[PDB]
Amino acid sequence: MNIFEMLRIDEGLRLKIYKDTEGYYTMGIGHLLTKSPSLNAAKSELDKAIGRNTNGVITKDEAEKLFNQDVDAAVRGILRNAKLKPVYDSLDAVRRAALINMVFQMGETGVAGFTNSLRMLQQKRWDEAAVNLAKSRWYNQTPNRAKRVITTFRTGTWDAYK
Ligand SMILES: [Cl-]
Ligand SMILES: [Cl-]
Repeated sequence: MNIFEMLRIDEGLRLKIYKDTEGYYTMGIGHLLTKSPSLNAAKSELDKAIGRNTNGVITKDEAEKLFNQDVDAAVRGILRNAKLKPVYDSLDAVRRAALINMVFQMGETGVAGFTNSLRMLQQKRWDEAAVNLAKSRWYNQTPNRAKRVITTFRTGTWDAYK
C-alpha cells in the first residue's frame, strides 16, 4: 500500500462534479474546486484546472493527473511548513502517509492547528496522540476516515486499510 492507494480509498473517484462532505464542489479524487455555491464557478475552475472546456465531466486520466498534482502539492506544503516539516521528518514511512492524508483532506493550515497532537506525534507517544486527535471536529464529522488515519498513526501499519 502507499499514499496514492490510501487516498484513492479514502476519497473515492468520480468523474462528474459532485459535492464533498462539507457540500463543496469537487471532482475526481477529492480535488476541491471551489468553496463557492455557484456550479458555474465550479465548472469554470474545473476547465481552468483541466485546460479545456469539459462541461463538468473529465476522463480517468485527467482525474489521475489532478490527483498526482494534488499529492505532490501536499508533500511540498508539509515540507515548507515550519510546524509540519519537523514532524514529518521524525516519522516512519507509513506514518508520514497518515500525515499526508490529513493534509490532503484539510490543508496545511488546518493540520498545523493540531499543535498538541503534533507534538505527541513528534515524541512518538502513539496512543496518546490517537486519543488527542479524536477530540476534534474532524473526527466527529468524518469518523470512519478519521479512524483509519488515526489507527495508522497509532500502529504504524496499514491494517486499517487492509
Ligand atoms: Cl489546479
Ligand atoms: Cl467518514
